[PDB]
Amino acid sequence: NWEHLLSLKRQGDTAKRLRIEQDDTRLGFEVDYDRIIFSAPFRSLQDKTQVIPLSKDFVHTRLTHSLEVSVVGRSLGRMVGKKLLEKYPHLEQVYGYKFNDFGAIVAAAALAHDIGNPPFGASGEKAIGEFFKNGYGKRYKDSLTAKEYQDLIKFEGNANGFKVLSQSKPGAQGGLRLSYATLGAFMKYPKESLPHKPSDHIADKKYGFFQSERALFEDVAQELGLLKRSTTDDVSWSRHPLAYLVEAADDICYTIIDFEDGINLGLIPEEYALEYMVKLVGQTIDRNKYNALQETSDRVSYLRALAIGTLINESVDTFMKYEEEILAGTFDQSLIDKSNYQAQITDIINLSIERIYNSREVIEKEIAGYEILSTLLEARCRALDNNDTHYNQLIQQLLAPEKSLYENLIQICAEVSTMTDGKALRNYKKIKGL
Amino acid sequence: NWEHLLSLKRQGDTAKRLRIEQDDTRLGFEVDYDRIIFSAPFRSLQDKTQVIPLSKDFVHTRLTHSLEVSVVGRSLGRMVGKKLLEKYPHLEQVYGYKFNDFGAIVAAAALAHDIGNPPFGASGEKAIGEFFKNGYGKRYKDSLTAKEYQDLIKFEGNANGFKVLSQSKPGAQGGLRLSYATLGAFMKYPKESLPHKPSDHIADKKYGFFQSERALFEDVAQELGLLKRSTTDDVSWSRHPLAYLVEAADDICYTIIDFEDGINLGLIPEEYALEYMVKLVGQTIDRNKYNALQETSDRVSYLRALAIGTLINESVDTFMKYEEEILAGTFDQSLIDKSNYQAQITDIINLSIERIYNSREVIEKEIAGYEILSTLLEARCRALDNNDTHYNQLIQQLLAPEKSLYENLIQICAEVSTMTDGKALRNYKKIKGL
Ligand SMILES: Nc1nc2c(ncn2[C@H]2C[C@H](O)[C@@H](COP(=O)(O)OP(=O)(O)OP(=O)(O)O)O2)c(=O)[nH]1
Ligand SMILES: Nc1nc2c(ncn2[C@H]2C[C@H](O)[C@@H](COP(=O)(O)OP(=O)(O)OP(=O)(O)O)O2)c(=O)[nH]1
Ligand SMILES: Nc1ncnc2c1ncn2[C@H]1C[C@H](O)[C@@H](COP(=O)(O)OP(=O)(O)OP(=O)(O)O)O1
Ligand SMILES: Nc1ncnc2c1ncn2[C@H]1C[C@H](O)[C@@H](COP(=O)(O)OP(=O)(O)OP(=O)(O)O)O1
Ligand SMILES: [Mg+2]
Ligand SMILES: [Mg+2]
Ligand SMILES: [Mg+2]
Ligand SMILES: [Mg+2]
Repeated sequence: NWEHLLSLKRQGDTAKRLRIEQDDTRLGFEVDYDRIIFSAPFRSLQDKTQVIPLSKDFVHTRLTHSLEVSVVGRSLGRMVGKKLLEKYPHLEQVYGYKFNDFGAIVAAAALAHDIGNPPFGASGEKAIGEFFKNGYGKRYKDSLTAKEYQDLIKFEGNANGFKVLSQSKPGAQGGLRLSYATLGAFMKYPKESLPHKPSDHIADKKYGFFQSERALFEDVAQELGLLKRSTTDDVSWSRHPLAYLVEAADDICYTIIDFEDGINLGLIPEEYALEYMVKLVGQTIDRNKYNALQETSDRVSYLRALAIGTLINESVDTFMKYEEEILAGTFDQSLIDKSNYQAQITDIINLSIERIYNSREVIEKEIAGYEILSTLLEARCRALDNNDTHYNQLIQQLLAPEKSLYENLIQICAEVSTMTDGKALRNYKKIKGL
Repeated sequence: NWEHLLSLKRQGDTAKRLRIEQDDTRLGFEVDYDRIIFSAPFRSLQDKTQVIPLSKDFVHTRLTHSLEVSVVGRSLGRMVGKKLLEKYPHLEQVYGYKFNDFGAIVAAAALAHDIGNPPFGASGEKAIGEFFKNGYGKRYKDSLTAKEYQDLIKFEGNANGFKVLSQSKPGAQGGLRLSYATLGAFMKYPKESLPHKPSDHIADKKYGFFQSERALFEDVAQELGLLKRSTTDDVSWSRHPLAYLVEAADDICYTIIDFEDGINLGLIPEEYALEYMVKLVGQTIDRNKYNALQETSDRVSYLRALAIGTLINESVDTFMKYEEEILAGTFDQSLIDKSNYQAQITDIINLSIERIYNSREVIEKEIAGYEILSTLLEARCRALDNNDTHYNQLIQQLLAPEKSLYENLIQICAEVSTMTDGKALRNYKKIKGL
């Protein structure tokens, strides 16, 4: 039920924090927002790849993408919360909740939803995985549990993001110490790395936490009241209802903005821009304003602003139509896939894949990223092995100012993923002496 | 009075927008926030100098600084608005205002408060001015009005920010079309470029708009009901009350974060970090937590988080103590200057000036920036003069995809200030063929 889903608990708490005992100027979710804003992991997003590597231009990075997702998520959360308190009046009438709380939760979750991504993006994650699969790290296969090896060979940015958010350090336990509602709404694949893709459900495409933090998530999963889907030997719970909204906001934003940026770069003609969006923007377009503009940028910006407004309302309608199934855990798709504009979205995505992801420029950067990440990971792993050599001591002093082998390897992968693109490239040249 | 200060009017409006007729999910100030978030001028802040040029590291840029100022400003606005509606109940009881509106106004104003700054920062502005003062642009002195020449030789980032926010383009008038309350709260020097520093008041140190937009500000200044301070031949109004809060937030944030970054870089020892902040953090510090931490970063982050919380409350107290004078226009200082911690702030600022601004690293970058900006401005100005040469046509096609001389020169200065540091450097090398 909804009372346990909006928990204000933080790690290490003993008492019970109640909504009616909060300070209304600064609620806990706003504190979460402010704690994410002021941290270094959030700042490192400014020079991390969204689509085009090493482009910190007029193209998007992870930071600006996260900000746009935050705005869209705040809007979605406010509408859905107003409709929910309309449906269940006891929430507001007894517990003391307002529709701004839902917006704060979704905004905070959407702000930190990519905070664990490594440099170079998808190619970076695949390179980290291939290093342990077919490279040097393969030699560790026999020393590790099967699920730990699966963690290392299918490295996921979501698990690393959870690790960053809930990291324990000497003298400061809990990390950022976010609320449990925010951690639940941030969590989109509540399962371990094995088994690999059991079903066709949407919460099974990947995994969301490592083996070193499973216990932590267990605590979270038992406070919110999430339904359990497996207890044999591998735990898996159902989604928090607001993770659907977070995912919808992320999908809308990147789907539209990638097209707009590709048009502005010179890779997609504007005829496609009008053709694939006339249906989306037809219900609110004022042709006069469209015909007055004299630049491609103004036209594409107008079209994007209209399309986002249409899609947000459609998503809210879908969520309120399937609320019961979502709360019961039986809803196996995304809110976007149940929309009237699926064909247009698929056409835009296919055009983006053909014209942007496979561009020469984009390709060369990913190959360079593969080389850089492999070099840095091999250096760290060889330093971890010997430990007695002078060279090993130098590498330790440069790249790292009692734990198990799995903990050491996962820490190595986490430290590689903190770097930006430029810092990784600079370290690569310094290692090579170039 | 306060009823006219919180105006929801936009440029080109004919009717009257009322607060009670708004959609509560998305008020106008949130629309302003979202319009700033999604624009290209805001995105260009990601690679612009805050203190250390060409450092897009773990140091701050203009974008992250603006986000932190937005958080602090939202908090300040919420507290001040709650106290105001406590003082004047008729606002809420009749007009229908809530204390979140003040926070939205201050957050939107603080988000765009540096949007007109050029690359390389203060050195960049001084280079643009010196170009017209002692360089090529001096030849235009005889063709321009005195106030226009003063505009060109004392180039200000605030005037350029107003120009960016309220720019008119073919087919889209008004630019971002922000609310008038937001434009007033963004405006901190409501005067022209002449006379130069008439008095010791705080609204006279600089100027806030160009001659090409004076008329525009007049409209704004007459809708809010701002008091007039000069009508002889040069217009000058008093400050919007919330500009004080915007300035306080900006001062707090940069004053603390510059010290923290200098400590993390290796230019200031940590002994000073404890010595100059023990008084600030003494009222809420838990020594146990401070002694548990084992890294400099954790300690300085803790101290910064405590200091910001102390300063915010002190600023709110000062504002509510001098509200009457501020509303009457007789308050001639800043809220920070009337605080109990002025000595500590001055010590930290002096240490920052001695240790960070005059570092070798910082110095070399500013000299390079002077060279780059002078080259680009001279190229644009020589292209504007001749117009018939083949080279001039090439420069026009590269650097610029019926107006007066002053309009052309101010547009040149505005187009130079859109570039980031990296883009300016790349264009400089391409001009030199290197
Ligand atoms: N360059 C490049 N970019 C890609 C490729 N595949 C995806 N992208 C970029 C384009 C999208 O804007 C961006 C979205 O990345 P996400 O990790 O957020 O993807 P997704 O929504 O599938 O999220 P997920 O990790 O599955 O939850 O990734 C690729 O093969 N090459
Ligand atoms: N590198 C360098 N940075 C400087 C210098 N002077 C100021 N800064 C940097 C440090 C501060 O964090 C930052 C603040 O710039 P602002 O333009 O916001 O200054 P201010 O608050 O005086 O604002 P204003 O334009 O007068 O309203 O400028 C300087 O001489 N060199
Ligand atoms: N409903 C929404 N909620 C949140 N963000 C939105 C919404 N609609 C659009 N956005 C995003 C993308 C837009 O570029 C930006 C500004 O929105 P907005 O100013 O309402 O768009 P617009 O130009 O279509 O305006 P209007 O509807 O007044 O004509 O915010
Ligand atoms: N009152 C405030 N309003 C807005 N932002 C604030 C405030 N105080 C601090 N900040 C900024 C700077 C902090 O690094 C960041 C997070 O604040 P916060 O979590 O309250 O600080 P803290 O670590 O001192 O916590 P606490 O008071 O719970 O011990 O937000
Ligand atoms: Mg994302
Ligand atoms: Mg709209
Ligand atoms: Mg600033
Ligand atoms: Mg605090």
